[PDB]
Amino acid sequence: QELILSEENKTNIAVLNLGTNDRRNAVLILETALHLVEKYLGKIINTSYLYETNYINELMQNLEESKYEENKELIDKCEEYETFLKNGKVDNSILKEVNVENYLLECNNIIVKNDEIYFYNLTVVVKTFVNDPLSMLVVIKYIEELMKIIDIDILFFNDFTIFMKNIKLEKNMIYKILSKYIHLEPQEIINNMVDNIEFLSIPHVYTTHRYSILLCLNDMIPEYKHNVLNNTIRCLYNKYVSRMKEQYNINIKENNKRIYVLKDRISYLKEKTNIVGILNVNVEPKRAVQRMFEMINEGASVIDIGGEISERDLVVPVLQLFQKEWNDIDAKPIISIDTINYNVFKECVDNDLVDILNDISACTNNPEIIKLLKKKNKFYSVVLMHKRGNPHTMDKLTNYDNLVYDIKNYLEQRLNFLVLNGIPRYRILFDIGLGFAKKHDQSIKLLQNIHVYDEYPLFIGYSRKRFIAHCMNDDKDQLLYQKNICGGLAIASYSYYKKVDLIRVHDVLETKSVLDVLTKIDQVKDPNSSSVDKLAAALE
Amino acid sequence: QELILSEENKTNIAVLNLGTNDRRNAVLILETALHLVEKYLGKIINTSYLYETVPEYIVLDVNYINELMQNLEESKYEENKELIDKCEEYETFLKNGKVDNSILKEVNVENYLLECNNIIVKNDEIMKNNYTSYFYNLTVVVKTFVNDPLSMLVVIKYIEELMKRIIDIDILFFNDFTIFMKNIKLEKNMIYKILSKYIHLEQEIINNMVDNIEFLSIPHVYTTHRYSILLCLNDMIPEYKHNVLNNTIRCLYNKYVSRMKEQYNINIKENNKRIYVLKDRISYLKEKTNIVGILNVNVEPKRAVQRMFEMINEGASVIDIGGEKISERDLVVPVLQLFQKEWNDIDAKPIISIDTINYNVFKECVDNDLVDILNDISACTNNPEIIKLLKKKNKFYSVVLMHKRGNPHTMDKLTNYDNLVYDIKNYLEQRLNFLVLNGIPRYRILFDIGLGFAKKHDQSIKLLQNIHVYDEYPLFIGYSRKRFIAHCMNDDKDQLLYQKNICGGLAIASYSYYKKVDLIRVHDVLETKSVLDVLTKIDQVKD
Ligand SMILES: Nc1ncnc2c1ncn2[C@@H]1O[C@H](COP(=O)(O)OP(=O)(O)OP(=O)(O)O)[C@@H](O)[C@H]1O
Ligand SMILES: Nc1nc2c(c(=O)[nH]1)N=C(CNc1ccc(S(=O)(=O)Nc3nccs3)cc1)CN2
Ligand SMILES: Nc1nc2c(c(=O)[nH]1)N=C(CNc1ccc(S(=O)(=O)Nc3nccs3)cc1)CN2
Ligand SMILES: Nc1nc2c(c(=O)[nH]1)N=C(CO)CN2
Ligand SMILES: [Ca+2]
Ligand SMILES: [Ca+2]
Ligand SMILES: [Mg+2]
Ligand SMILES: [Mg+2]
Ligand SMILES: [Mg+2]
Repeated sequence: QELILSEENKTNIAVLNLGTNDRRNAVLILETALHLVEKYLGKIINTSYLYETNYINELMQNLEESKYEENKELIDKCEEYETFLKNGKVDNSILKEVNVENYLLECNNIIVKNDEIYFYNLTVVVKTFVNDPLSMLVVIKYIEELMKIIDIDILFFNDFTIFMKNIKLEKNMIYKILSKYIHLEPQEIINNMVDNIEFLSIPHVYTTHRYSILLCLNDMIPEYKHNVLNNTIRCLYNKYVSRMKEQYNINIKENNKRIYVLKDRISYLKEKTNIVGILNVNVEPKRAVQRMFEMINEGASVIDIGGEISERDLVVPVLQLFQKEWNDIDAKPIISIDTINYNVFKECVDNDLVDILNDISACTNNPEIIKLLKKKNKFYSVVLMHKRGNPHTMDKLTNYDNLVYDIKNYLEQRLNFLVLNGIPRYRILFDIGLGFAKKHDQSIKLLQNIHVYDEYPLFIGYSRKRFIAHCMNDDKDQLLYQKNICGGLAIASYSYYKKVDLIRVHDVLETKSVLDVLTKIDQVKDPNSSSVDKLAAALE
Repeated sequence: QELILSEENKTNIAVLNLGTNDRRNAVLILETALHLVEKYLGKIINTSYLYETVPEYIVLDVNYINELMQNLEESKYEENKELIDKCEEYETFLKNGKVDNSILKEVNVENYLLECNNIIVKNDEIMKNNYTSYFYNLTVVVKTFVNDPLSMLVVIKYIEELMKRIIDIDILFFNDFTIFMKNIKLEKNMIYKILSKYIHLEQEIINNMVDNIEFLSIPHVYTTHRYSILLCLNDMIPEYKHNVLNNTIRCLYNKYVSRMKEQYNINIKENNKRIYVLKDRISYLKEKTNIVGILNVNVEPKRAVQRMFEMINEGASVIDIGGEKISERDLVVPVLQLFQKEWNDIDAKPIISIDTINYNVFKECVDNDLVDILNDISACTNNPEIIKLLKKKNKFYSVVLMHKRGNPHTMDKLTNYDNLVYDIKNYLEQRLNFLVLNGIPRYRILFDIGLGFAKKHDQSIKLLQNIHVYDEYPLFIGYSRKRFIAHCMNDDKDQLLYQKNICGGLAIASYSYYKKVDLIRVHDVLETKSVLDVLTKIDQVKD
């Protein structure tokens, strides 16, 4: 009706899905999608992990402004989103609702019609100023077209149960949904659009049949229960998992891999133990850029730069000299800054000197540091670490109700907040903070129970810490320097077998040597040749 | 007249069970039993592992030893230390082949079963009518010159009396015989006559034995009923089938393990532990990765003994000494002789292993009490006479058996294997079989795959990937500083390949820890120790 161009200010919960098939640019593709789902729709307030199941560089400088103000203001809750998960009282739908049974038979048909005839998933939740799914779909297919590669779909829209059959509308009607939401200053797009929306389906039809979706939704909205679906998202997912194992004898989680992004590239969760080189500037900036290189060639994937004589005077020129002498000359080290200072990180990010924030307070010193993790086109990854106190009070701040789980819950909550504020889940790393307000037997216990982080990207730092020495039994300070490095290599081995994603180390060459040998031992050609060869010997 | 004393010189196969409760003295007690077996009864041609075993009373639910050794009477039968490579009588025993009739009356199966089953319930009642301490069990096969089971039991009881519970020795089988003799009364001068047939006798030991031999069962009443018995026999004679038994030993042992899981949710394995012996004491198989510190001696003895002490303090449990212009003997013996003196100027003592294939060198070390273990890289194929030096009258010595092909010059060429992992394992098994046939206790034998010895780098890698193949065996490996380590790395030259090899070795130390390798042989004792300490701490979940 005319109710579509209703000017009354409204807010809706817009759960989406963002697809691609290109492996090499899935990050550069889907983050570009998000920036425009953030520009032209509302606010991203949830993301799932990324899963496996040059034109764009120029476009971003010339974009059509939105008729809505962009808000980098941090929030700590969302009332509308909280209403959505519970499915309480919200406004009546703009477009006509088919009932529970009417939707079910219409769902079965569109499946069977297409049944007769790697995928890179990432779901979102958008706090949206859009009025209705079809108004959103018009903006979506317009976004799709400006990206020239991508399939953005609507998965829910509040608790709405809408199926709309035949849809075609005029070349000015489409423009009169684009005028409502976007400044328009070119027309080739509308031509492809007109019949590229044939239908509307809320919820999406594939939702409970495709695995790539029930896996993304399990991350974001596990307890959510639509009137359409037979159970909660968790329970439909956990049935699909045991169903594939029982019926077809397939571990489905084996081919559908969780991804985390450090900088530019895909990274498969639990599939590598990256070395992170410690560069501690505490002074001659020549010697330090020399050391960065020494560490790259020794095998470090990441360099963790930290100066905590001003902090920015210790870190920024050292990073500046690095960036000059690098271009002096796909092997480029990822750079993380060990700072809690907003001004230092801002300067580093605005001069493109860093890729990761390593925040040892888990962004609780200055929550506003979260803002800086996203420019107009770039996102940045973050290490969130657990601690209590400072270096002077730490050692005494040691009582926990439940050590392992309090720290885990702490970090999960911290993530939840970053996520609510549109930091993409797959860019958040967990760090238990070994030796930071932990006794030695407590640091060990955290390692004992490291499996607790099997679903998450894990960054840890054991190197040279006092707890290593506590493990050892019985020139005085020189022997203990040797034992500390060697004791560290034990923890690298442990980390390797526990599939820890990143380890933060001083002794890069030694750790690389250890990881190389362990990797070789695991590099088995024929996975069932041990039993084959066993059987051959028994038949003499 | 007794045809039990008949002068007809016979060769019988006997299977014995040995038991003690003394944890600390288990090795000394059981090996003393082994000597007296070897001395008074025949030739030891098989042994099981040593086991720490849970007591099975209910089925269906100090210094004098050494002084005794100085004061033994001569056997009337000779000791022959010559190497054997086969034994016919034993092959006949295992097959159940044609053997002379029993001098003692045999019962049939149904009678045996009735009588054996009877004895069990009686004993079962007396025990429920009634005790914590573990048993230390071992089985042995003796090619015996004793005429019959009853005469054998008489001699066994003499052995048990000489030793002065401390020791129990049972006969499990004697040839293919089935025997159940109730109410045995042997006259005290019959006992004397039997003992005097086999031993040059030189007081109320004989009087004590009169009421000690109450009955005779062959097979032993508890053969099928005690886990600890079947556990030991599974090691020696897994496919043996006595007429009175439902199946082979392996099947019987296996059924028992499975029945314990189904009918009881017991893992019968967890509390019945396999033991190996490096020198003196019990080690539990797979419970500790021991460090073996390398000393290459190849005008140096003082600096070498210094290094010995550096290694002990750095945490080595074992020192492996090797000297392979100047002779091997001259390199190693002074160093060992000096170590022994310095140590005597002061159970914190390291075990001493000598890396040698030379009879002459080993003979001198053993004579002068300088070593505990033979590390033989040829797996005693170079001079099998060296096996004779592993047994004294009272001492047994442990031995590392290593796989190699050729010599250091032809070695890197002899590299073709049909089934690498299993060829090597079978080779080591056969070498163990020969030593075991020749009287070396199974629990003193250590397996070593010989990394880098006639293996291309990938082959040394494949061997480590497949180390699980030795989960049943005492395992010794030496990876330290070998070329195959560097073959793993993705990229001064003098002190950088050096660093990487040391650092790569520590990765294998880690892998070895998780694979529960029993002994690792390393150059870098302190570095290796720090790894193992840390990995041990992470594992200590204890409260
Ligand atoms: N094959 C056999 N081996 C040893 N003893 C036997 C055998 N058959 C019968 N016996 C009798 O059983 C008696 C058991 O005495 P002994 O103290 O040696 O063992 P036990 O502890 O009583 O029981 P077990 O024979 O179950 O170990 C022996 O003195 C002997 O007379
Ligand atoms: N993400 C991340 N970033 C880090 C980390 C870390 O673990 N994770 N650790 C340090 C180093 N901090 C540290 C150093 C020594 C000890 S300690 O074990 O030696 N104990 C001390 N207690 C008091 C003062 S130092 C503890 C922590 C610096 N930055
Ligand atoms: N039980 C036992 N005893 C041993 C062992 C062993 O593995 N097990 N190894 C050596 C040392 N021999 C050896 C050394 C090096 C290589 S190598 O292939 O790696 N070559 C080189 N090593 C260093 C420089 S070049 C091979 C064998 C001596 N004694
Ligand atoms: N495990 C084990 N248990 C026993 C043994 C023995 O040798 N081993 N001997 C017994 C009576 O001689 C009673 N119980
Ligand atoms: Ca927005
Ligand atoms: Ca003999
Ligand atoms: Mg679509
Ligand atoms: Mg017994
Ligand atoms: Mg007995």
